[PDB]
Amino acid sequence: MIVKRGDVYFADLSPVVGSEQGGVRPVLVIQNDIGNRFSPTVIVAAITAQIQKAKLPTHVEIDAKKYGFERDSVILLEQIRTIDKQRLTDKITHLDEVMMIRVDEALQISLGLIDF
Amino acid sequence: MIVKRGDVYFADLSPVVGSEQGGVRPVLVIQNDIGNRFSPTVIVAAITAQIQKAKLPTHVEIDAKKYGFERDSVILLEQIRTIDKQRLTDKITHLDEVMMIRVDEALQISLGLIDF
Repeated sequence: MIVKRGDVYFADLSPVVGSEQGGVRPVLVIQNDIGNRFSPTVIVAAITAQIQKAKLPTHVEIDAKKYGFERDSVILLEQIRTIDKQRLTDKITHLDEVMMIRVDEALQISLGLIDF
Repeated sequence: MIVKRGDVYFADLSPVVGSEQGGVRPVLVIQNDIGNRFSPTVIVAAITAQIQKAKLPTHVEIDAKKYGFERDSVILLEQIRTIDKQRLTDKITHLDEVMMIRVDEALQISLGLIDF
């Protein structure tokens, strides 16, 4: 497995503390692709299948049966982790460039790189 | 403690897996300030005092005795974590806007938002 930005893998984010997102779940690779080749770690954003009753600009909705997913899921760009590549177990899919453009904007909002 | 982007706190990032950065160490808050007020989690980058013999564009050098630090340290924008605010124990300092402009660029390189 060569890891690419935009790939979705399963990974176990547990153990966590407090409101950190834990569990085995899809994660989205958001680290640059040079890092993805030379580093033993990747940076991921958590994906959840739980319906969000608060909308936030750090959330990117994946609507079921176009990017992999069996039901509506949400990429949580406020829930980002550097994890060792050994945590990634199965690839799932890869998000296309229109989705990742949405990810890029939620990511910049999350990290204060553009206005909220 | 109201948490602000640019603040440096101590936090325990352990337990970790593989090459994920662990231990009690300074971390830099990089989450936007709206998130910093309404969320129970913040996004941080790890800071290390270990001399880096590889230079990387995801690294931002803090030169001793101008931003807080007792010796030369490096902000690792490839080592970023969403952590519960309960992990933050003591504030240390706050990086000024010239430092954070450097952080912003290393962060965008790390996350593939600009060219490597």
